[PDB]
Amino acid sequence: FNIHAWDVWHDMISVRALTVDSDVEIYKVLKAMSSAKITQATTGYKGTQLKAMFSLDGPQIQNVVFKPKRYSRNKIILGTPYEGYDRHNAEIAAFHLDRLLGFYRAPPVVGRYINLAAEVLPVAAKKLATTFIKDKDENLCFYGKCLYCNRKEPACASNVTMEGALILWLPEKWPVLKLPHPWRRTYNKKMAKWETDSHYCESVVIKEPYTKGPRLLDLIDTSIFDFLIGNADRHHYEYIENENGSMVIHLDNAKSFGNPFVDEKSILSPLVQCCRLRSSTYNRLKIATSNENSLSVLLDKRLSIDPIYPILTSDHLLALDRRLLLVQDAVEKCFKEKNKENVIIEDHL
Amino acid sequence: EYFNIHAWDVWHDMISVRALTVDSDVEIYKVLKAMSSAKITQATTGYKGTQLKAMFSLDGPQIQNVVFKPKRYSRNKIILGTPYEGYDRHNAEIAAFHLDRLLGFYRAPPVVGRYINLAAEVLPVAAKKLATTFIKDKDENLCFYGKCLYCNRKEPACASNVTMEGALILWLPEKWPVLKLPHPWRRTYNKKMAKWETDSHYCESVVIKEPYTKGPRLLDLIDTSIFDFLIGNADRHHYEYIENENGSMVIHLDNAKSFGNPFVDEKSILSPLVQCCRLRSSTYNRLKIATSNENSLSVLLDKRLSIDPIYPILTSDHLLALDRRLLLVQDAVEKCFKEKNKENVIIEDHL
Ligand SMILES: OC[C@H]1O[C@@H](O[C@@H]2CO[C@@H](OCc3ccccc3)[C@H](O)[C@H]2O)[C@H](O)[C@@H](O)[C@H]1O
Ligand SMILES: Nc1ncnc2c1ncn2[C@@H]1O[C@H](CO)[C@@H](O)[C@H]1O
Ligand SMILES: Nc1ncnc2c1ncn2[C@@H]1O[C@H](CO)[C@@H](O)[C@H]1O
Ligand SMILES: *[C@@H]1O[C@H](CO)[C@@H](O)[C@H](O)[C@H]1NC(C)=O
Ligand SMILES: *[C@@H]1O[C@H](CO)[C@@H](O)[C@H](O)[C@H]1NC(C)=O
Ligand SMILES: *[C@@H]1O[C@H](CO)[C@@H](O)[C@H](O)[C@H]1NC(C)=O
Ligand SMILES: *[C@@H]1O[C@H](CO)[C@@H](O)[C@H](O)[C@H]1NC(C)=O
Repeated sequence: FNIHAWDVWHDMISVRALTVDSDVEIYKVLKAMSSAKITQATTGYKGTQLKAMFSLDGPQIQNVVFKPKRYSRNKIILGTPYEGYDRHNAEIAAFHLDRLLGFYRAPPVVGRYINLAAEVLPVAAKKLATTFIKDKDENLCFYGKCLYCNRKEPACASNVTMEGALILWLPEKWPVLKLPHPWRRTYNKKMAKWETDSHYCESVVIKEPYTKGPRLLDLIDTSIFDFLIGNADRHHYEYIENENGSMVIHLDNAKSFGNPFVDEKSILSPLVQCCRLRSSTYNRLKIATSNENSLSVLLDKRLSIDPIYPILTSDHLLALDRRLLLVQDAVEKCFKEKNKENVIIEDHL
Repeated sequence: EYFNIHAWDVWHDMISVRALTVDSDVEIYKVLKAMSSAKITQATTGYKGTQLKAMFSLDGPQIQNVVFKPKRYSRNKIILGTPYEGYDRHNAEIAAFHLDRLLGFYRAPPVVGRYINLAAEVLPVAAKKLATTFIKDKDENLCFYGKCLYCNRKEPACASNVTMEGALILWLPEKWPVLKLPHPWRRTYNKKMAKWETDSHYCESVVIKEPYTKGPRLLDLIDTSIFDFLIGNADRHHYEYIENENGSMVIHLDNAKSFGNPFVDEKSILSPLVQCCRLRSSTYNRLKIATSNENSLSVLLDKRLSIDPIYPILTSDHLLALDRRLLLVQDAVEKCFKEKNKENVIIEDHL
């Protein structure tokens, strides 16, 4: 009667779902991530943020991405909509919100207290180990090898116990392709075209893969998801693809939950400028606003099972409820300027 | 420790009004493995019913009751005399549960085989009403004959030394009560012939009276009649169902009077199908996939049976019987296609 969790993970993925509704199958995978022994550790691909790559033990080896804690739970991030380090607790909260809203497009994420001295250093590749230092309080830290990584901006533990989030790596059978987001930001003081031209969506639905198929409706789904969590940093979106279709996946959601008082409505630009919305998601949104329990109350009950809970402060939770109403206003405004029959699109996905 | 779900909680949350079990092998294997290894905290037997059984309370955060049906025949015993004679076959409950999922009904509670050490697991926790029925046979095997209607000292269930083989059947939670109604196609259990045995137009009479005029009940009974025909269960004189606000469903409960004879096919069990010539659409779709797959129904069922602790479950004869009985079902429905058009035989109720 033995099934290993990494096998559950491999057989769980279809082209239009990364995770499933079954709490038994998902908790089984999460429990493995939370307790598997680390056999190898290195820096990873490249990226622009500080991360580590862990190889978890098993019949087959399963890689995860380690994003360490870099802020207090109640840090307020100010500046550009994409300011700050990657919030490790945002990756956890975004994963459970992904399932709570019925997207199921985010890989599993679990929090974990890592003993850097016992678990990481004995198996760390030289590329990663040479970046371990101590701070003025003799805590074990590492600053990593990346683009913005340097000796003066390390991630630091408590003594040797470092808190972070593990993100499950997709199997090789599901390669991840990446394309620039039509509504990407400029990342300088200029303005992107979608910030000056309110008819910008007309320009996008001309070129593939936005003229037909599910791509454009995916980006509108993800823009609603990104707006709720405050993720304004999806400049390149990523998707999986086989013979049966494609799907934009919610990967790297860590630049979220930076400020619980600001609502960057510019993230909703795909929705507000295109005024299209997949029907199945619209139905799930009306269930979230009609449920007796608010969206934040339901999300925290799922968050309460993670080892490093609390995941979000009350402010960020209440932000979700307020932003959900701001989404409903955006969609209802589309219903006025066009018509509900021309905004709600049923593609059976 | 984090992320823990107990199997009895998986079982409680798994049931909906139109499914007792789910397609997820992970959820099902988790529940089965718990039954196969959970420690028995209580064991008893009730004066009621007609068959020898025991009631086990399995350990856990909450206590979970199962029904224990002991082994009573060799694996290749042949039962003839009447379609419903014999003791309850423990291995039939196991095969019928996996056939229930293989065909996509999901109306049978989980069943697992298990070797019980009566001396170590049962006697220390046995209620006096059960312990007082323990005896020994001519070879000094540990046996018990129980308290029931047909139970007596001369017909006990006997182990090998003290290890008794049997089947555990999960008890449904209290939130899902089981109701019982007489099956319109009951047998007479005497030499008198039932009304459906003399009148081929009998289906007219049932769809007049409730609850067969409206709803899924009649189509459920047609589903289970196909299920019962494949396993050879001619003893469903009273069917049982669950019910809430969102509908009802006849469940495949107590399937032990099956797999008795691999050489006869009691087509009288198919009478609901052949006399009504109606068939739920989703059931027809799953049957045509079973007849078209390269692996026969018997090959697929044995692959699922091979995970049970007490495997082998069925002899080769009974497995080959399923494939032949499936063809007789396909013949029965195709015969309905001639006398009524296919557009009037297949009914789509989205179940
Ligand atoms: O030290 C980390 C640093 O991170 C900054 O976020 C970076 C900014 O650049 C984004 O990538 C922009 C881009 C790259 C390639 C092609 C197109 C666009 C990164 O995703 C993002 O993580 C952050 O703003 C700074 O505050 C600073 O904290
Ligand atoms: N869990 C993941 N699974 C597969 N590929 C990933 C994952 N996370 C990031 N990537 C990809 O690998 C690189 C790491 O930043 C990027 O190209 C990114 O798209
Ligand atoms: N798993 C079960 N769950 C609930 N009730 C059952 C179960 N098995 C048998 N019964 C009930 O107990 C009696 C068994 O002979 C019948 O009344 C039947 O409905
Ligand atoms: C934990 O931290 C301090 C240094 O911050 C160290 O002196 C102490 O010994 C550590 N505890 C153990 C058990 O090593
Ligand atoms: C989807 O594709 C998979 C393989 O990528 C295939 O096995 C399966 O049959 C397809 N699903 C459907 C519903 O056709
Ligand atoms: C079964 O039989 C032998 C003697 O017949 C005995 O020694 C053995 O211990 C018995 N098994 C158990 C489990 O007691
Ligand atoms: C019946 O279905 C509704 C909606 O699908 C659900 O809310 C309700 O809980 C179901 N009934 C019961 C008794 O759970």
